[PDB]
Amino acid sequence: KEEYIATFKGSEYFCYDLSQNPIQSSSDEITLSFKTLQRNGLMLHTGKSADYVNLALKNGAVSLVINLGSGAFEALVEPVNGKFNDNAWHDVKVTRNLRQVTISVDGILTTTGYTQEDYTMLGSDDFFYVGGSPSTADLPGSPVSNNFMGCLKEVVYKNNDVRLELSRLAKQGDPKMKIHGVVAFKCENVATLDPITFETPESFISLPKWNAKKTGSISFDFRTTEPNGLILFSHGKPRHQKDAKHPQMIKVDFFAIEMLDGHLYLLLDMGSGTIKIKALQKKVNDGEWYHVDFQRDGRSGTISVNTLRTPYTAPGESEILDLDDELYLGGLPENKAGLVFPTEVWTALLNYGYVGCIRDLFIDGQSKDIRQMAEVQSTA
Repeated sequence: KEEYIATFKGSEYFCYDLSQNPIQSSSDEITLSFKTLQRNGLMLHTGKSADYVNLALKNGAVSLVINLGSGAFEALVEPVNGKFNDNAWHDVKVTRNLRQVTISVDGILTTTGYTQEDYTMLGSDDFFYVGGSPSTADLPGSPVSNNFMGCLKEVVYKNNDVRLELSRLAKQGDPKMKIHGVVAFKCENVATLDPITFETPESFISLPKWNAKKTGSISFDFRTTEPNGLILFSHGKPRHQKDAKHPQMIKVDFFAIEMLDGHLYLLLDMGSGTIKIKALQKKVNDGEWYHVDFQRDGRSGTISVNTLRTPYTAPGESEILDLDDELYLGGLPENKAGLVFPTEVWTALLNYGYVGCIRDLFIDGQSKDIRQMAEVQSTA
């Protein structure tokens, strides 16, 4: 066993079914560690009506609410000097024995209080949500509407009878555990969860050149409601002759991801022909998030959207994507010297620029803070 982690991006949650083995306890413990930059997000919740537990971040404080039917306990713990949404790990330990609740943060202090009136037992037969839920704001005792945005690890709920290793069950899988959204079982950078909006077709960023010619990967999440747009594009040095006078004569190693008429396509040329692939059958301009993953070794690889994956093999005997200079996200520059427009990229031929959100971009498995890039590079 190593530590079990996940990343939550605002629409991600775990759900554990409690119907077959519900909770009737007089003693409880909840432990986990969180890392975040958002002031508000549900960490976990478990009751549906009279009895409930809700642990959340509210205005940078850790907020715990526990009601056993006769009335609630509620408490917020926060440093005198600042907040807990500081992109640092924090451990939270929560214990409950009959009516007495205790919460310790970062093994620093312990706060102890009580639930009201007479009831002594926590009952929940519904769901155990981690990181979010379908409607967080309707959860009883919830002080937040937002789902978690950051990393959670080592989420564990135990009592005298049951121990639910909820992070573990998430990764490894269980008939009673269902997980939803764009979940990676890893924590890289919390800063990168913040989306970037391309508000007009003309807006775009220029990222760094791709690390190697022979292999590469690129992955990212996108959300969009427009039918056409150039999401990603890069090309090499031109291979046609100087006395070439027709755009069909253009020869250049290029890579592109584009949307046309609602459908998402990958386009790639390695020196010997252009291959073009409808990355998924359905239209993806419905405003929902999609995860995009592209893997390439030589002239073969894969392009995944969500969990549909598609293999591809490029023509030719060259195994090298000989990319040059810049890689463009969200559109193209107006006055770039030596910019080449392949004939197959209809998006670039018609100047369709992307409009939508991109989030959490990865090149060669290394996370990239595009926000730093956006602020630092012309906001367009």
